[PDB]
Amino acid sequence: VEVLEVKTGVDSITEVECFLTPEMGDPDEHLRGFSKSISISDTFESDSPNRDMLPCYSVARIPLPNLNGNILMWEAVTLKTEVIGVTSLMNVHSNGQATHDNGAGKPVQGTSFHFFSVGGEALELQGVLFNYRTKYPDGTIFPKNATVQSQVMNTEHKAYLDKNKAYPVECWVPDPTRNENTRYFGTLTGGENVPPVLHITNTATTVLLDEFGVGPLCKGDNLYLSAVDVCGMFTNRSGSQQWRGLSRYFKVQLRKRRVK
Amino acid sequence: VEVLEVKTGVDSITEVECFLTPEMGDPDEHLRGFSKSISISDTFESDSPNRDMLPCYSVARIPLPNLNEDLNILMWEAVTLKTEVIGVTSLMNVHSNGQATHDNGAGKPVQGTSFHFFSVGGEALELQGVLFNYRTKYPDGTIFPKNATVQSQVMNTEHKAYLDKNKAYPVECWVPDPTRNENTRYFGTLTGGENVPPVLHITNTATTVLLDEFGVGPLCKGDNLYLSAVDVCGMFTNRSGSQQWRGLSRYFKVQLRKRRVKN
Amino acid sequence: VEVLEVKTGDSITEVECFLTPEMGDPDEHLRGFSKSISISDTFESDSPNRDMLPCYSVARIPLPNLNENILMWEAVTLKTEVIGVTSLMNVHSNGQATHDNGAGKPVQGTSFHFFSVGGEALELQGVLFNYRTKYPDGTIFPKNATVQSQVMNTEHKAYLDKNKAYPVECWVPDPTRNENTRYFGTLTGGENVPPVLHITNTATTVLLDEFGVGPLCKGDNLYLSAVDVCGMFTNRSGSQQWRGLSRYFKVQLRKRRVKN
Amino acid sequence: VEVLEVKTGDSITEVECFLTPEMGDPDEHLRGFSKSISISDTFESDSPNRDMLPCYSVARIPLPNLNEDLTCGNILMWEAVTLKTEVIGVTSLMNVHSNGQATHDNGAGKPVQGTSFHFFSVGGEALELQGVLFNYRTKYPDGTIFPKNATVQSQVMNTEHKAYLDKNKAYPVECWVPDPTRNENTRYFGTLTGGENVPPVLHITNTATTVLLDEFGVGPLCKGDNLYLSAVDVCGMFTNRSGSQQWRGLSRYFKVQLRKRRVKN
Amino acid sequence: VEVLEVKTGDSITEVECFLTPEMGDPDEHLRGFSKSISISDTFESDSPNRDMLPCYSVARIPLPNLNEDLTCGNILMWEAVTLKTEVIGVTSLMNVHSNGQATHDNGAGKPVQGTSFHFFSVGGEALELQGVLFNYRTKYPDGTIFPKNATVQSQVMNTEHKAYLDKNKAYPVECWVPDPTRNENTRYFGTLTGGENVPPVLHITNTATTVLLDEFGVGPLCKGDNLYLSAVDVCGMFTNRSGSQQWRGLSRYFKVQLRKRRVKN
Ligand SMILES: CC(=O)N[C@H]1[C@H]([C@H](O)[C@H](O)CO)O[C@@](OC[C@H]2O[C@@H](O[C@H]3[C@H](O)[C@@H](O)[C@H](O)O[C@@H]3CO)[C@H](O)[C@@H](O)[C@H]2O)(C(=O)O)C[C@@H]1O
Repeated sequence: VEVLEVKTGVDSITEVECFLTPEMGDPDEHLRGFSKSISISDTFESDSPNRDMLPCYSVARIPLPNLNGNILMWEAVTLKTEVIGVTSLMNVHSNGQATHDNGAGKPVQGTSFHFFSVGGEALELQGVLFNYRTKYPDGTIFPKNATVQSQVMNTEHKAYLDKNKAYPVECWVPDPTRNENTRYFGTLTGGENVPPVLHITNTATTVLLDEFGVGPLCKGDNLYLSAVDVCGMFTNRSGSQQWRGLSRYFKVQLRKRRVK
Repeated sequence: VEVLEVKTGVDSITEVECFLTPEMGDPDEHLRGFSKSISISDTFESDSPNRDMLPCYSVARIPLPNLNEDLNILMWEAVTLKTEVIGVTSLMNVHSNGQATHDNGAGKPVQGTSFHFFSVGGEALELQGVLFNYRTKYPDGTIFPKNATVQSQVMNTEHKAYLDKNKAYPVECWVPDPTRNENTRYFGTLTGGENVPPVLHITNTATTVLLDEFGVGPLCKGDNLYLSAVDVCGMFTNRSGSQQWRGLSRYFKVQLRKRRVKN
Repeated sequence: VEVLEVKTGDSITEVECFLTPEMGDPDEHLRGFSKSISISDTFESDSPNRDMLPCYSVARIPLPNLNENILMWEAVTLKTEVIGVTSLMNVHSNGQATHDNGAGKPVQGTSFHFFSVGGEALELQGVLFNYRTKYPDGTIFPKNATVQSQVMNTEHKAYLDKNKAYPVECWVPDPTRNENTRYFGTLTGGENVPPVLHITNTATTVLLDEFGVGPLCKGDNLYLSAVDVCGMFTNRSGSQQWRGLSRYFKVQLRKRRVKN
Repeated sequence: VEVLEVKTGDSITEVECFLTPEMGDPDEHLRGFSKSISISDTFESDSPNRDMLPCYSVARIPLPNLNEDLTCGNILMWEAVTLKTEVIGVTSLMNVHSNGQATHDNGAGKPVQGTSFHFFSVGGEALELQGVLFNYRTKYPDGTIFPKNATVQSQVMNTEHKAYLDKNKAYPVECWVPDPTRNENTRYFGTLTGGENVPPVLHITNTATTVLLDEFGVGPLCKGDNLYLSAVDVCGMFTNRSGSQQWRGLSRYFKVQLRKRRVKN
Repeated sequence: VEVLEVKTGDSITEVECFLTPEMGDPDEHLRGFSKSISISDTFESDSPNRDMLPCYSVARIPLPNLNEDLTCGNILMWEAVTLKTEVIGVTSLMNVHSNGQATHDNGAGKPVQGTSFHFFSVGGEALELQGVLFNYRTKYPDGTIFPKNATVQSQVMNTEHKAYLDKNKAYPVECWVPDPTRNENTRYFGTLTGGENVPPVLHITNTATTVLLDEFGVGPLCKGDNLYLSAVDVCGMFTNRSGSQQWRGLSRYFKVQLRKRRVKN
């Protein structure tokens, strides 16, 4: 692609606004936004996580207004994003485990992963396994032909984030060797007791242009939005723990760009 | 609206200065600024929090000087905010029926989950409902997401409301709706965890500019300014181990100017 | 006051001093410490002893007399820092061992670090943790307290006009006043909070407002106020005392012409 | 070398690669982990096994060959100008469901946490190392390259301990640091976060660039058309059901942009 | 007294060196460590041994001699303009195998953690000190230089306690701080991080420069062509298997660029 001039005028811009729901595992009809209770296999060899226990990446493919070698493409220029429902984590009165005698429920805390991406094509994934002997369950899409090298880097594990409730968070990351046409941002905050720190504002914009002033270019007039918002773990009265996730809002401003 | 020029001169500017009190539940005549002690339900199905156990959003509707005889009109535009949590040093009272942190020690200070939030708008803050637990029974006297479903635990677009009443909208059920709020500027931080330390900064030297990327602030419909806040600072643990939310008031000073619009 | 031009040339002066902390000083050996904390069994019986209450520090500094349409001293810049930060490395003076054979628990827990520069007394607003607290003789505290005093009672207005008198826990700078003062403070709460104290002679704070005007010194007096509660010292017994440190101030002033 | 003008026009190249971590790999299933940590019975008997010691990672990357023809008083060198880098596989640390120790009764497994070292360098020659020992009486194992003729001074600064990071799986992290008195032709960056419970904080983005130019606008100059990349990404320790702890490391991605620079040699 | 123009051309020099820590060095094997910490039986009987007290480090570095010929109303002085600095040997704190106290049953040794003081200064004369005592009744030991004629006022501010950092291994860290009322000809920077579980956070890079010029564009001016470097790098405490705890320190690297400045008497 040779990138030429931006189109100007009233009809040269469009905006996408939507929310991606989290896919934490949803172990029953009452537990949307939660995983199944976490269990611990006795050995790496016996690690066989239940589908319902594995958070997955969220993805939405958004069709844009139809535009057309010498063509126009939608270019993603800005992003506003927000985690939706941060105050829900103040419910410390619902089937929780008291922190001490007579105390309030222990709040959602521990390992979090907050991730979002905007691209002109599916997010490209690289597989990395904590334990190459993990048996990923039917219904998930996971690194195939895993070897002990999969624990650090096995270049065979390439995928596209092209399906919902399918790609487990723990075995996939954005592939830094690809994703030229995507902007991605993520933070893993580890530890058993790390407190969530969640900021909300409608005053913050991320610019998606690269160092050449070029944003993601939407192939086939499709925009790809991806997210993960594992906020931590909910501890119930028994001490068992479940991942808890929240939805993510996206607002993307796009402009027409001529390319060859 | 088409937004046109700012009016200048002595008469073109006004200021709002006020404080919003916290609405933490106020369980008796001695406990203004505190919630009821927290109780925990023994199942998701049995969650039934009492009204005095639920912190609520604070809101004030501030009438501004009348601009038009009949509403090509003038509107008050909010341009700058100075804000501060009032009484941060009260959290140094570690001698008042607190739980000793160890044998012969001082009282445990207020700590744990906090929510610090403020907004300035030309209309009521627009809320989206999100529920930790869709089967929670919210109490009479509160305004809460209705017709809740399991989808209410992640995103149910039915739960739309206006922050239009004080001591009514529970903090835990509602957030600013990011799909709306074009005419409001909002800012909030949830710091979770039972041990997190409050970090509270005070200064009279800090200003927030409320102008958007087009140089336009909140425009006050009907000449009303809307101020909203939550300042849940954490939990107070008393000698028994019982925990209560503790809140503090928030100071607002907003500078406004007259702006011509075509509406 | 119409504020007119700055004088140039005899037109500048500097104030440099240390403000000592007022932590309660419970005996002849314990300057910089409070009495050990004791806890009431009810809110209604909260009756803290004077030597258990840290107070605001204040100094009124007479400047060179002006005007034998007048000149006023304008405060323009501040250098400040906490003096004696390294004294908190004394972990051998009859403290509580962190574990068997261990060093003494260092000073830690709730801190309040606060400083102000003004051309008049710092203006205060009272806020009470517990409106039924009985404040002791020889302190100046919110009077006619009601339950509304726990969140905001506008009757509680005062001037920081006396050293060792205004308890820290029942007063804050009044944000509705203090037009002629610049103040800065941080409360860090929690029994395990680590002190984080920075020292440098390279950092300057500008005291000019949005209009280029610093505090103007009424009657040619500069007002410096401070609190530096660093945390609590834990004795071998488990008893805890507030520990405070002195604050250095260097203020540069210039002569400014004003009308009345 | 006096640095002259940048060549313009085939005047720019890119290196993209990843460096695997070298944590000790104690068996055929534990690539990316160390052996479980054992504690010596006395300070003077410290004697860590090779598979218990994380080492520095290094790769030397050949660049397009310059100066094929005889030149007179001048050569071209590849100059490293920008870096994008990140840790690969940060989400793997969300596996709290295998062989772990419950945080509390009925809880999930304790995640990887505790001491971390995150380090990367880009240079026109091998990273220069200085040795500093926690304990000068530590017996370092066969197959490692460690500070030799150690004395009690080695615990603070013994200027004899000079080395080049010129071998993978060999230089123990705990023995060596970048030599701040050398490394003129390298840019290095590292953070040690100590403590038994410290939580990993790992950021990923493809939007962040580090500029490698010094205060004169000159990046690392690649001697012999070779680029040296070095890394350590000890993320923390994994705790087994038994309580035994193993270091866990992750791979590092590098993308380096280079331009041809004329120099008077 | 009057600072005039910078000399150009011969006109620039660099100082590069390390300052070793002075943590107390309680025996021939324990350079960089203090004596294990003991606690007094009463507040009034506090009496720390010399080898239990970290001290300030100082080096005076001779610069190229200036003003070899008679001058008239003016001299040249070396002016310190920039500083690169870093802690040397940060990775040594990853030794969790050397007879430390296990974090839990079968776990690795507790890393160095707890209270830290990281301090450095560059000046054209000795660092000026002010004494502040935690406890004015502490008995400071023979071989140290400590605030004398201590009173209860010494616990917050006794202006009698003025000193110069003019001797290595002598001025205990806990007794002394930079005097903010003096030090016009020094630039100093320090952070105290207090608490028994405080994790070390130590960054290393050769890409960060501190500018030493004041608001008038003048750096420290070196009296008698001597540059004073001072440091403290108490990284935390090491916990032995027994539970006993020792301060652990590390060396600090300094690189200072200086230029010749003309000054009028
Ligand atoms: C820093 C400090 O001084 N620490 C001491 C502490 C404080 O002085 C107070 O808590 C301040 O309010 O006092 C500690 O002992 C409290 C008891 O003191 C007993 O008196 C003793 C005294 O401790 C000794 O210094 C003296 O040799 O003998 C006195 C008479 O026996 C009181 O009788 C008893 O009621 C308590 O007040 C404390 O642990 O709180 C000791 C600290 O070292």
